Amino acid sequence: MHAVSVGKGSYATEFPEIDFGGINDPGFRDQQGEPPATIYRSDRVTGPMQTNSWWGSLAVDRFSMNQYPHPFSVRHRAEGLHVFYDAPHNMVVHENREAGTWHIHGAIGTDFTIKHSGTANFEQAVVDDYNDWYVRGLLENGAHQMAITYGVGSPYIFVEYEDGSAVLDFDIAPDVWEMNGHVIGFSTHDHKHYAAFAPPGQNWSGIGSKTLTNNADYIAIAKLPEKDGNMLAKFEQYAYSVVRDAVADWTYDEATGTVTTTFEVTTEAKVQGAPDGTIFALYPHQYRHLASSSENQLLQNYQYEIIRGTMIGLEGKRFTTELTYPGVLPSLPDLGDYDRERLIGYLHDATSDYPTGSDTYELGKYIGKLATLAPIADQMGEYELAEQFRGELKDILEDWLQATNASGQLKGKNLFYYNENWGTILGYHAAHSSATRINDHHFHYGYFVKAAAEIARADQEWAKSENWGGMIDLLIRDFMADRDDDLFPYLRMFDPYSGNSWADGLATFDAGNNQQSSSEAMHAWTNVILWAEATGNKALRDRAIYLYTTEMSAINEYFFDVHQEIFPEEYGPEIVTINWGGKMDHATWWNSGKVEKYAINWLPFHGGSLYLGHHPDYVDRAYEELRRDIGSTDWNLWSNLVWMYRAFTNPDDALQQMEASIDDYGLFDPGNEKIIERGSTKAQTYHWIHNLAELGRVDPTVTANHPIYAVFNKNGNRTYIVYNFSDSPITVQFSDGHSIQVEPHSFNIGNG
Ligand SMILES: OC[C@H]1O[C@@H](O[C@@H]2[C@@H](O)[C@H](O[C@@H]3[C@@H](O)[C@H](O[C@@H]4[C@@H](O)[C@H](O[C@@H]5[C@@H](O)[C@H](O)O[C@H](CO)[C@H]5O)O[C@H](CO)[C@H]4O)O[C@H](CO)[C@H]3O)O[C@H](CO)[C@H]2O)[C@H](O)[C@@H](O)[C@@H]1O
Ligand SMILES: OC[C@H]1O[C@@H](O[C@@H]2[C@@H](O)[C@H](O[C@@H]3[C@@H](O)[C@H](O[C@@H]4[C@@H](O)[C@H](O[C@@H]5[C@@H](O)[C@H](O)O[C@H](CO)[C@H]5O)O[C@H](CO)[C@H]4O)O[C@H](CO)[C@H]3O)O[C@H](CO)[C@H]2O)[C@H](O)[C@@H](O)[C@@H]1O
Repeated sequence: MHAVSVGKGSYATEFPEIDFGGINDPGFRDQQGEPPATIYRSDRVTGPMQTNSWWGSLAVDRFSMNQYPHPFSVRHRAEGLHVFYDAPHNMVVHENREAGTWHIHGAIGTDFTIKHSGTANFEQAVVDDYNDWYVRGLLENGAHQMAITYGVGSPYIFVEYEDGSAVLDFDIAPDVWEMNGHVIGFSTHDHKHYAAFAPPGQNWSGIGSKTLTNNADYIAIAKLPEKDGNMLAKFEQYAYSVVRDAVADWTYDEATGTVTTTFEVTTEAKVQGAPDGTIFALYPHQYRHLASSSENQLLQNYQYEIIRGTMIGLEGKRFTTELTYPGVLPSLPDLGDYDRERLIGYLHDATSDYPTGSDTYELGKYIGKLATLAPIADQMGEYELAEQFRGELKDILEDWLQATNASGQLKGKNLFYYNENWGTILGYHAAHSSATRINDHHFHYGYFVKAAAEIARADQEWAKSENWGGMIDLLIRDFMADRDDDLFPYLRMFDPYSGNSWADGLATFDAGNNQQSSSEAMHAWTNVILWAEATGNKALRDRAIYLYTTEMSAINEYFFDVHQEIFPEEYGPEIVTINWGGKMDHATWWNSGKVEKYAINWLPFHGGSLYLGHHPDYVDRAYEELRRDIGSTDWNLWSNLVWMYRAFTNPDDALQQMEASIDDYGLFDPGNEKIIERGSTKAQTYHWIHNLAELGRVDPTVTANHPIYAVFNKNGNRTYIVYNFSDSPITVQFSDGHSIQVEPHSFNIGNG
């Protein structure tokens, strides 16, 4: 009737009567709701609706908000599609010293509007089709329709008309510098170079005026890299090849660690003989990892400047990138030079900790904390305490993973519900608009997966599908489904072309979509790798490896700019806290101080956090910048996270800071995160820093032929760590020739 059983658990299929717990706060109450009833999609778009996309505002707003199909910005309006390009004169870098914020952004302008000869009063714009990274938007007014196909990484906008023809409208007359009849090269008054393409024989009119017109029912617009007729000619070759399908297909080669992704379009010809291909604009995270076999397709001098640095052109049907998956661990092992009794004391202190709210996020942070403590308790010989922590995880998960109470009725809180309208699992109590905007399902549910993975590491029976595994697998499907999932859209959170996850379900902002904590995304991917390995689910594991590895490539470019190529020279900080489609901010979604605008991209610390140490010069540069701004090592908040980060390159410094301040205050206090951030513990902090002191630096130059491992290097001496989730012993080969044997359900070293 009102819930569906899944193993021992269930999810609600009717919206529950929420138990507000007597809380009257309207913000809290408004969070316990559902996403919008109205979805702006045509009847060609059926099944679970895609969310968390760069283009999402088209589906939620009657028209759209401003979007960033780089290299363009566009927005839908009743009058037509506005097109813009941020030139250098449009870009700014601003600091608000009092707020401690910085902002890199452009403008919300209009270079021209793509219009329909029959109407400038469209009723709405709907999603009419989409694929892995393009969308087809359909402006509708009865018989008058204008379908616009565009995408991130497409320097084309394809325009198809019904019951009318093409118009390009400008506020100031453009310079048409090349007039080939059906093809024109033009510039805005402020020298932005574009081109427009119609079928042969359909000639452009209005040249020299503010309005360029064409009788064709098909045109394409291109952003040109330069005012160059040879480039115009190249763009003409693919201007009639409209992208209909676009897939990012991947493989993981376990032996080598290589994740290979092939981006492939399928086009429809708008003139006879049009080739099956396009011109792609690649982002830095792509072209820096371009496969050898794709290099011949590069259009070398075809560059575009955007918020994310320089894009480059590449022609054809497909291209391929190659990345290296570095491994993850379930925990750091027991290899530190800590006082073990001191660590035991901290493990017991952590029983005083409790969740600071009833919503999925705060509960998530608490269950991640317990799951992090349990392996450390095992290591220290506090085996009943470890069991206490895992028992508490079981109690919490077995509660949340059941939608019905003892009577068989729906619960009012601590449950999951399937919103059928969009096709998404929502958890109540909700927060951060996880339900009302379909936000942050990776951030929140990643913590539930961590809890499950720690349980599964000790208890395979609990994790079976028919027990509690089916419900965990349902949560994972919500945020990272494979194709043809009957309940959920494909890879909800992830944008395979932009290379990152997008946190906002709706994307109804004029900067496009955003992501703040890239580290909470990486945490989700880590935990699925661990869960899938524990439960023997190779396909799921490999999908999470692809996500972890790809997201890592985007983080190092756009959040960290490890290569010192992307952020403008005048931008002071050494991190971007929030990446948007259209802008970059050193700022947080809540009111914070200096440390948090860095550390929200570090936390939480866990066995998959070692990607943060791959670039020791970056780690040093970022730490030194934050230290400069603070003016000392008196961290304003979350001191433990700064010490843990510092330990990637200078564990002696990290240790002395920790010794000086870690016991400044006593047991868990929600009002005071000066020393210990509320998702962290003293025990975790002390264990982490001492392990890094013994291990040295992360060594990303060595891979292995199994996925659960790490390699460190201290002055040329390597330490190899492997965790084996199997009932059988394994042998692991490392790429430097080293081999080890690992016993069932253990680390090779430091089991403790
Ligand atoms: O130390 C005491 C203080 O601790 C703070 O908790 C921190 C916590 O807020 C932080 O959360 C992260 C979230 O920012 C992030 O979630 C984002 C949403 O918050 C955001 O919502 C916006 C909304 O702010 C705005 O008003 O309206 C928008 C719609 O118009 C709406 O979208 O949306 C983002 C996506 O667009 C979304 O990602 O993600 C995670 C939570 O889901 C968190 O990473 O996390 C910190 C670290 O755990 C916390 O310390 C409290 O907030 C303060 O009140 C306390 O005083
Ligand atoms: O200082 C003490 C108080 O601090 C507060 O925290 C501050 C925090 O709220 C602030 O969050 C920033 C967001 O406000 C910002 O959101 C922007 C959107 O508002 C904007 O929306 C527009 C919409 O206004 C317009 O009508 O329609 C447009 C669509 O057509 C729509 O886009 O969208 C922007 C993106 O397009 C969006 O950025 O987003 C920032 C990140 O980019 C947030 O940082 O941040 C401050 C700095 O960290 C915080 O100080 C607390 O909440 C208070 O309780 C304290 O009293």
